[PDB]
Amino acid sequence: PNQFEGHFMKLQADSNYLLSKEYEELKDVGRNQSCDIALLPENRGKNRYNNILPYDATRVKLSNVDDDPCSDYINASYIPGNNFRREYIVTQGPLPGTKDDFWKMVWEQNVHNIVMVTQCVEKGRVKCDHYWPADQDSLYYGDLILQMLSESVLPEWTIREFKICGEEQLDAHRLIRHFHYTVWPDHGVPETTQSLIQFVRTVRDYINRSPGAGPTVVHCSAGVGRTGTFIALDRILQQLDSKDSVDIYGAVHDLRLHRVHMVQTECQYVYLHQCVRDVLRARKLRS
Ligand SMILES: Cn1cc(-c2onc(C(=O)O)c2CO)c2ccccc21
Repeated sequence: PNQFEGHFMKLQADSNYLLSKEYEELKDVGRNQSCDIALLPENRGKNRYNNILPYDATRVKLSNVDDDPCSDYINASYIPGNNFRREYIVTQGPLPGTKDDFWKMVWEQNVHNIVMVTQCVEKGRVKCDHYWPADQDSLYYGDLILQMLSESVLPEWTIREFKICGEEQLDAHRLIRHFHYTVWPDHGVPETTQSLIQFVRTVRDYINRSPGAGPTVVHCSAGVGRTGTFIALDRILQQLDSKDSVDIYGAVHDLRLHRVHMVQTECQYVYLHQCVRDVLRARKLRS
């Protein structure tokens, strides 16, 4: 905290010289791991980006469907957090042909919270399929029934609540909360730190009310840059509140070990430091 201020100032000195060096030191982390399963021909249509594939060692697996050996594949990865080896699932923005798989994963992994930090279309480019219902009428995604119960649209984010259940056991329904941050440009950062800090705190306070829940799903278009920055910020805000020492480098390092390119740009890495500095200054103001 008080140490982070001096540490950040050290990194920013000489036009971010040491910050850049530190970020460049991470470029190769985790990238010698294989992605052979994602490269199977029958999974080719299931990847939004050729260059963004999950590692075999950390990918999320769907239950196998008979007569299809590749029915277990989804472009998604487990990510550790501050308290669980599988605290998050990161994935790509679903395609029309994979959104049934996305909801199957949500159901099978006991997911109660989904975080989306991309718009479906940005600057005229499709980034994600509108994979949730457009109204309150329920519809099936594969063998799963989904129904949107509420939708609150604010200028910076939208929060929705879905009801999910299997067709065989309608009484075993589950509530899912969906947190959609809508003002985060691809490959960039939000216009203020305060905005994403408030969003992250909003999500975390909801996550903490679901202690028995499976991983929290976080996704953007690729499930890399904006997704990685959200998770890193979530982790370090928790560390700061728990009075522990913030470790931004370590959080991003750990992310990279589990999925390629997490926190995609140096500017996103800088933004993470600025968030911590801004929190400390708002708190040090009282002292
Ligand atoms: C093609 N491609 C797309 C991405 C990428 O990373 N994060 C995001 C996001 O959605 O925030 C995206 C989506 O553009 C990417 C990263 C490294 C190398 C290649 C890449």
